[PDB]
Parts: sequence; C-alpha cells; structure tokens
Amino acid sequence: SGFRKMAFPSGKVEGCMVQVTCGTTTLNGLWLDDVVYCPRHVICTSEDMLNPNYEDLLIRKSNHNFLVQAGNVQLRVIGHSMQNCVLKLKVDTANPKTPKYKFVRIQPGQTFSVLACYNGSPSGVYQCAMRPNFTIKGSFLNGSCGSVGFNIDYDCVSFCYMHHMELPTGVHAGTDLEGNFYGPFVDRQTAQAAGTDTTITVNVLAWLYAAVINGDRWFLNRFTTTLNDFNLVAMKYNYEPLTQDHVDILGPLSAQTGIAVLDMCASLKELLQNGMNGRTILGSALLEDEFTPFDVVRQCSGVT
Amino acid sequence: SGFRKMAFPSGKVEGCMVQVTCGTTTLNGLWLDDVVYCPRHVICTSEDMLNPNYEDLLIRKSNHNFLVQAGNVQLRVIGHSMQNCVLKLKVDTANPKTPKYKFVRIQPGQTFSVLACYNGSPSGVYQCAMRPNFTIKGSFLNGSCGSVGFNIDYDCVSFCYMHHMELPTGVHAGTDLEGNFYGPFVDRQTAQAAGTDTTITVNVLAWLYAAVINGDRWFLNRFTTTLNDFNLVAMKYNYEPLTQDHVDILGPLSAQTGIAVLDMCASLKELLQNGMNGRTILGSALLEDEFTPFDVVRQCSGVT
Ligand SMILES: O=C1[C@H](c2cccc(Cl)c2)CCCN1c1cncc2ccccc12
Ligand SMILES: O=C1[C@H](c2cccc(Cl)c2)CCCN1c1cncc2ccccc12
Repeated sequence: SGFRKMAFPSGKVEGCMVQVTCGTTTLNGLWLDDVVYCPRHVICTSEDMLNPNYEDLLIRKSNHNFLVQAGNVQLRVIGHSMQNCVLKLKVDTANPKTPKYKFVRIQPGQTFSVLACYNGSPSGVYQCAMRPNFTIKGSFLNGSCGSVGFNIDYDCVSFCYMHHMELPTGVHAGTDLEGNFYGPFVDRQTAQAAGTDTTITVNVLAWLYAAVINGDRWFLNRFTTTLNDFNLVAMKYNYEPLTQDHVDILGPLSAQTGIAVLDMCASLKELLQNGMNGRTILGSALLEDEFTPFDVVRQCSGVT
Repeated sequence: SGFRKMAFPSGKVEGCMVQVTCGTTTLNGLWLDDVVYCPRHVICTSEDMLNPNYEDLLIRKSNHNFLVQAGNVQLRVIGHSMQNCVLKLKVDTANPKTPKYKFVRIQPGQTFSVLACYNGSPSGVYQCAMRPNFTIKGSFLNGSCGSVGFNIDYDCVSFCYMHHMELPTGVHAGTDLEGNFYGPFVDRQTAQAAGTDTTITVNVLAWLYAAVINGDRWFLNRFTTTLNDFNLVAMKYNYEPLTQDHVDILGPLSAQTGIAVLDMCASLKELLQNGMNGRTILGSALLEDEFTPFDVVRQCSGVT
C-alpha cells in the first residue's frame, strides 16, 4: 500500500554523466559508448544567447576546445558534430559503464525520471511528465543543462529528454537525444510562448484507480457518463479530450478494481464540478496527472 | 526554478542490494563490506508472524539456510547473528561496490530517500519523512522488506531506515540499521497503534520559503506573530510546536528571502485559519511538510 511519485533507480544514468566545458561555459554531458551528447549552447557565452548562429560559432571551435571530464579523469575528444540542438563529441574511450540503451522521443502526457546534474555530478532524481504543451515542470538551476530524462525497462535505459532551457515562466524546455526540441521552443534567449497547459485526463483517471486500489474510495459515486458527455466537462476544465485509446489503456486498472472506465469518468466529472470539499486523495488536495496507466500498474505490482 | 519532491541519486545504494531467502521467505538485504543486513522476520513463515519467538526460531537456522544472491551470483554465508530486529549475515566476500557509509538513527521530521526493492532488485526511488508518530508514508508491497532509507553527503551514504512492516492503516514502520524500530512498533502481526500524526511545522515553513524563492508569493501578508501566539494556532491544527531551535534553522532561508521567520509564521497562521481558497503553492493544494530547511537550501543551491 501507499502511492508515491516514484522515480526509476538512477544508477545506470549516473555512470553516464560527465562535465563538458567549452570556453567559459560548463554543463553536463551524456557519455554512451564513445560519444558524449550535450546541449549545443555549451559553445555560447551569455552574450551570444540573445541571437546565436550556432553553425558560425561552432566554426571557431576545434576538438581540443571541448573539455570532457568523467569524475576526475579527462576524456580525449577526437571528433565533434552538431545534430539539431545537441553536440556529439566523439571521445577515444567507450564508457565502461554504458548500459543497454535506446533514444526515444516521448509523447505528451508520458512520464519520465530526471537525474538533475551539476558539473557532471548527480544531485537528485525526480519523476515528471511531458506536458501537453511540451514543457516539463522540473527543478533545474543554471548549470543543470545536459541533465537527462529517462525510463528503464528491466535493464534497458530509454533516454527521452535532455534539459536545455528555462522559460521566463519558470517551466522547462528541452530536447530528445537527437537534439530536437519538444514543442516550438528554440535555443535562443528570447520571449517564447509555452502554450495552454491542459490536464492529462487519462493519467488523472489512472491515479483515481490507484487511489481505489490503495483504499481511498470516498470519491466513487452512483453515476456513469459517456465519452462525449465527459468530454464536454473535460473541455470546460481544460482537461485533455478522452478517446477510446485512453479507455483501452485503462482496461487493466478497470479490471483490477471492477469499476468501469465510464463510471470512473463520472467520479472525475463530479470532482471537477464540485471540488474536493476539503478532502484529499492519496495525500493530495488536487487531481494528480503525472502517473500514466502503466506507472500505476508498475507501482502497484512492483516491477523491477 | 521549480521545486520537486527530489530524492538522492540511488546508484550507491543499488550496488548494495541483495536477495535474502530463508526457507520459503524472500526479502531484500543490504550488503556492506562482508555483512548482509536484513529484517529478522526473514526466518518467519506467515503462520509464526502472529506470535514469533525470534530467538527460538533462529535456533533452528544454520548458515546454509540463509541464501544470499547478489545479481546472479550466490554469496557464501559464514556467520549469522541477531541484533535487535535485524539479522547480520557474515559472508566470505566484501561487497566491491560498498560506498563510504554510516548508520544513523534519524529524528522525527527528518527526510530521506527510499530505494524500494523486490528480490534484491531496485524498482524505484522516492523521498519521504519520518513522521512525528515514527511511521513513514511509503509505497511498499509484500517482498519490499529490507528496502532501505538513506541520505547522501557528497560520497558518504548515511543509512537510516530498513523497511519491515505495513500497519493495517496502510502506513509503514521499520528500523534503523542497528535493528531498533522507529516508534513503538514490534515485528509481530498484531494490531498496533501508530499515534496522532502531526504536521512538521518547521518543514512547512521551509517549503513556504522555497515557494517565495521560486516565485509563488500570494500567501505573504502584512502581519507578524510571536512563537507563543503561533503555537496556540499550531496546537489547534495538530502542527508541531515551533521552538527557537526551529527558528534558528530557518535563519538562512529567512536571510535569503528577507522575510523574518515570525512574519512567515503569520503567513502560515493565516493559511491555516483561512485555507488556500482554491489556490496552490508550488503546485500543491495543501501545506507540504516533507522538505526540511536543509532540503530547501540544497535543492535551491544544487549541492551534488
Ligand atoms: O535557460 C538557460 C539558458 C538558456 C537561455 C536561452 C536558451 C537556452 Cl537553450 C538556454 C542558458 C543558461 C542556463 N539556462 C538554465 C537552464 N535551466 C534552468 C535554469 C535556471 C536558472 C537560470 C538558468 C537556467
Ligand atoms: O508487513 C508485512 C509483514 C509483517 C507483519 C507483521 C510484522 C512485520 Cl515486521 C512484518 C511480513 C510480510 C511483508 N509485510 C509487508 C511489508 N511492507 C508492505 C506490505 C504490503 C502488503 C503486504 C505486506 C507488506
């Protein structure tokens, strides 16, 4: 029993973190095999962040200008190239701690663990979600760029995020491991619109299923609804429209609890229309949307 | 910017997790140097959990009855002994992955990271606090016993908790690494009273300071209070009484923000008396108490 905002164990990712310095800028890098991946703005000073021409700035940089340190040892840089918004620094030594890995571009609403890093050293791990507006509500200070987001399937690490930027709003933007930003964001210090952040409806329903499993049942009611009726309410509350794909994914949790997905939708509808009335669900006074249906089954079954 | 319920990186602890089996019972063990620490109820079947005589049960067990597996390799057990509620299994091989470590008995209100484990394999990491009633609101299923709680200071791991039990209430009880339970709990399957769970006032104030630092300021008011006046309100709301020691520890956050500790107390008093009125603080609709003043400074300064 108990339901926590749980992150994946970070050991496999810690063994990949390195420090990358170029000129006066220092950030984190990800060392997998003989390649170190990092945000391309490592070649930038604060001044050229206003309007950088990355290709022109990179021309002034040679292999020896990229200092890569793993713990206390220096890595020899034998190659450099820019792939979208990331630099790939080829080093002469394969990371002996490279786990089995994949690079994946996650979908909005999917969750992942972040290993926040400063100077190539890990400071903390937390779980978060890719918001529908392609931002992440992280916890990142200056120097945390190059910190990565990931998921683990038994022994395989699927890297899905690389931290690059903090918006003036305090939320975070970054890329997949091929250097493509999630959302419309550019690696420029300019005013950028994040967009309307809607609630991940399928995740809130999964979390309601987790609450029933863990004993919190006060919110279950005598009502049902339809997908279209529920969606009229979800629209009014800036909740993502629920589809049959979402209903299908909630299948296992619906079977585990014996509560039909549309009946759970009616409970959600009533919570949206009436509020929590001063009560809590799984120690929260708001509807939590950073647990996917897969996360709930995993945490409630103890997959290692 | 951003404030997350952040856990320590778990790599150092993952390298210590092993599986311990005795008879038909399997749980987790902690391998440090040539010793494996685990809950003493590993010698128990479900039947003798009702009223076990651990010393009599242990008499029927020899070194070869304790199977200790680290990954896929078996460890040879050359010694066994019971220290309070934990067993110490001496093995013939020192853990090559043993980090610098200490065993510490934490104080109620202190926080720590938990690496939940099943069959000696890590499944997830989350941050939690030792409640004033000596329980932890964890996320643990059957098989998670022997999972440990810890803190990290640069490279030293301070082990502070070993999971043993889930109370009928759904909360968790366990021991320090010398086998002494936190609180009044016994390792018996019997009805046990957890006690009144009060809110950790100094932690809520630290979290309010973190909110001001991260930009959420709506709750700051034009009022002040005294320690005695504040405590009259804290009593009414089952909040821990605030002392001058708590005020002194909030010193650095008070200096960082320029908000006197008693002025922040008045903001807290008003939030307790008036509620949140449908608003949030750091993405929460309730007052969060699982961040110590040390946690807030660390997360807001990026200590690795
Ligand atoms: O956002 C940035 C800068 C930036 C500006 C424009 C585009 C890009 Cl790609 C990056 C570069 C310096 C580091 N950085 C930061 C990244 N995360 C958290 C931060 C917390 C406080 C202060 C800066 C932070
Ligand atoms: O609580 C217990 C049992 C127990 C009973 C009485 C005293 C002691 Cl020391 C231990 C032993 C089996 C595992 N266990 C569990 C520990 N944590 C989470 C659990 C979630 C669901 C079911 C059992 C859980």
